[PDB]
Amino acid sequence: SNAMVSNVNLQKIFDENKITGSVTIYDYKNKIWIYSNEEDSKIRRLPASTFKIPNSLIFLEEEVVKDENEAMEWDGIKRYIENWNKDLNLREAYEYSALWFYMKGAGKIKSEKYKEYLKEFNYGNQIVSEKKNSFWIDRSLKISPEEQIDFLINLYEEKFMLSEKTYKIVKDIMINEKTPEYTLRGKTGWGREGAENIIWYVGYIEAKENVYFFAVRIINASEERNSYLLDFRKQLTMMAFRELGIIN
Repeated sequence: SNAMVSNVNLQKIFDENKITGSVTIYDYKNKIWIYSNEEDSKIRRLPASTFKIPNSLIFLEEEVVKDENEAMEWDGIKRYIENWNKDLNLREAYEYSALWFYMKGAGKIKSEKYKEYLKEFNYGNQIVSEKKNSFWIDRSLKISPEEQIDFLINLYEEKFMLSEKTYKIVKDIMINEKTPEYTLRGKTGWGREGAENIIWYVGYIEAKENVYFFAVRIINASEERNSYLLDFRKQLTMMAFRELGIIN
């Protein structure tokens, strides 16, 4: 059973916010791809902190931490987010997007091992630079919105060769909003390529006896507007869902 590409209101949300980029959604039960701009969905950009999804799978499978409650030791250096300035476990590091925790954990993993996971995960261009503790923020590794979704579908279906415990823990820590209507798993990331700020929100939402995988990626050239867009990316995603009838 093959997919279908759905048949303008989504592009309007971008236009009214003076942004480019796109929203891409995959309706799992019906096998429908929904694009605000199908050609943008094929363009690879750095994943930034959206990489904390695969990196969390890798940390558990490779035994960097035993589970999501095991704290990693903070080096005592004050950093600019106060929630970062303490020992953190995987659940907290994910929630707070604590780069130091993932950089420290990546030191326990060889570059060739990461390349093995990037192959298993079909993770974009699968490039690891010499910066083997930060290749997801240095523009070496790049991934498209379509590829984010395909990776997330495989995670949901548990198609990768990972243990049951790894999947169970990561699916739980990924939940960042739950109501009686829906369970949302979504992760932000952002960075800059050239003059373009790149703002991601990727994940999947369980709703309506279905699953909707999503990859929102905002392109913003305006310095003055970037902080608002960081605050707006999740609400933009929710607006797209409401426009499509996915949630009320």
